[PDB]
Amino acid sequence: AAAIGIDLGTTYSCVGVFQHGKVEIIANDQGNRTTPSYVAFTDTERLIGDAAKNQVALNPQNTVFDAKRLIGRKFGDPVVQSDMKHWPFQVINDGDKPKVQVSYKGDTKAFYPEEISSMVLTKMKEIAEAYLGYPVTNAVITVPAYFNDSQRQATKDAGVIAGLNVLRIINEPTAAAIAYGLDRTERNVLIFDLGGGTFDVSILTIDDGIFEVKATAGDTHLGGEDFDNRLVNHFVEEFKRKHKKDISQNKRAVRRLRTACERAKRTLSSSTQASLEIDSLFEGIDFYTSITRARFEELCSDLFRSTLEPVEKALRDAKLDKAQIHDLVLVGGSTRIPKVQKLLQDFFNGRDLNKSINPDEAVAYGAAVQAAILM
Ligand SMILES: Nc1ncnc2c1ncn2[C@@H]1O[C@H](COP(=O)(O)OP(=O)(O)O)[C@@H](O)[C@H]1O
Ligand SMILES: [Ca+2]
Ligand SMILES: [Ca+2]
Repeated sequence: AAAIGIDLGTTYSCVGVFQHGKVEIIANDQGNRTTPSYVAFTDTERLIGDAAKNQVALNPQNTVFDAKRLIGRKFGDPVVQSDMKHWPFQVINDGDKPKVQVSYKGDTKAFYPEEISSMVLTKMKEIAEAYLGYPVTNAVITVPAYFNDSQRQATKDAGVIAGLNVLRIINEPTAAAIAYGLDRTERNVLIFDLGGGTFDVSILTIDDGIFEVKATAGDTHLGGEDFDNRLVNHFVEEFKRKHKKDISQNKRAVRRLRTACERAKRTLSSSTQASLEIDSLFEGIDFYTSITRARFEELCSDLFRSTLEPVEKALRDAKLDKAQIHDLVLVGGSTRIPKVQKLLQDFFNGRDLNKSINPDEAVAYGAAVQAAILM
């Protein structure tokens, strides 16, 4: 029986299996090679992944996400108290431990972060089992390099609740390096990891297969969703101009526009323009418009440039110059943005980016390789 590698990401998760010298990144029931880190509770069902995220506009109070921001933290942790303002779902205190409180089948229920994450891991486990055709019992799960003992244990506990023997908890940047075979080489590797909600820069030194985390930098609240937000605000103003109506206080309309903006953003990574066509956005008014890559880049120019500041800090903390970095590794779904690739490459004076592996799959890819080694 094959062991699996799971990237348990802030906003998306990804599962891979290493068989016959190569990694299969496993598509879910909807054909998606990543799955939202989302759990929704309704009057009749518990939804996980695509089904959960797809009804977020309908059911905001009972659609749980960002469990990774809570996992292994105390309720009184300043990060928890600060983050609670970003969430439409209720977080309560159960003996200095945070629980997400929701309505499920007409009853008030509360879940520990590792319980929510266990449901995401169960989905990823089931996705792998559908592909392999037998039950999976062994997994490597990845965490950020800066995760403490509490956050690592809570992540492992999520795995155990999901019915997995957790072979090892390994660092996300290390998994990304393993995906590119950089573990087999001192080599200095910079991991540039821009996801949906978080930006992580890591400098690893690899010496005879041994990894040392020399520096970690970034922004725990900078991600692709910030770029979506810049598009949302742009189109809210456009709708005001054309229809003399403010949609900003209609939560459903804003969430539906946000979904359309995220889809348009993805198109702008491969095309120089994208069409944004929403039926009945507000008071039965259809919103059919477009966005150029250039305008998108203008709207996010400051946010894109800000990604180089943690790169500068990481190099300074690692006591390394640009030329002393041997390999640049692009990971996280947001690194598909051409302007982000340009900024990093230009900063490193034309150096190649390791980007041949789907950036939102590289961490799961490496986890799958390491899972097979440990088996
Ligand atoms: N082609 C693309 N162009 C731009 N952004 C993309 C593209 N594909 C995915 N993304 C973005 O990647 C982010 C998710 O990154 P991922 O690493 O999968 O998740 P996580 O947030 O869990 O780290 C989202 O903001 C999504 O919009
Ligand atoms: Ca943000
Ligand atoms: Ca990611």
